[PDB]
Amino acid sequence: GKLSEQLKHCNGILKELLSKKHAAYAWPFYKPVDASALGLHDYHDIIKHPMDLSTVKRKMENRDYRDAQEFAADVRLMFSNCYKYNPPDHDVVAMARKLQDVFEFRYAKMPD
Ligand SMILES: CNC(=O)c1cc(C(=O)N[C@H]2[C@@H]3COC[C@@H]32)cc2c1OC[C@H]2c1cccc2[nH]ccc12
Repeated sequence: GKLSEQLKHCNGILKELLSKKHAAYAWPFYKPVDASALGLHDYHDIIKHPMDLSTVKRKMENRDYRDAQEFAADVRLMFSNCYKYNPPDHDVVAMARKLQDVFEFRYAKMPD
C-alpha cells in the first residue's frame, strides 16, 4: 500500500541520517540529550518534548509511525528543540541545519 511505501522511504531517510556519510554533523542527534552530563540544568524546562534519532529508530522498529507525516513531525521536533535551546552561533545549530538539509531534500522525494 501507499502508507507502507511512504514509510519505507522514511526508513531509508532514517538509515541515511544514521550512516557514516553524515556522522560528522549527525552525531549530536544519535541519542537523547543527556542534560545532567552536559550541565544543561534548564534543558527539560525549555524542551517539553525531547526527541533524537535513536527514539525515531525505536518508534519505526516498533511500527509506532502510522504515516510519513508522523515520522517527519518527530524528525522536525528534534531539529526545532535544537533551534529553541541552543544559541544560533553554536556548532550544534550549524550541524542541525546541515542534517535538516539532508532530511528535507530527501523527504521532498517522497513517492506519491
Ligand atoms: C541535540 N544536542 C544538543 O542540543 C547539544 C547541546 C549542547 C550544549 O552544550 N548546548 C548549550 C549551549 C550554550 O548554553 C546553552 C546551550 C551540547 C551538546 C549537544 O549535543 C552534543 C553535545 C556536544 C558536546 C561536545 C561538542 C559538541 N559540538 C556540538 C554539540 C556538542
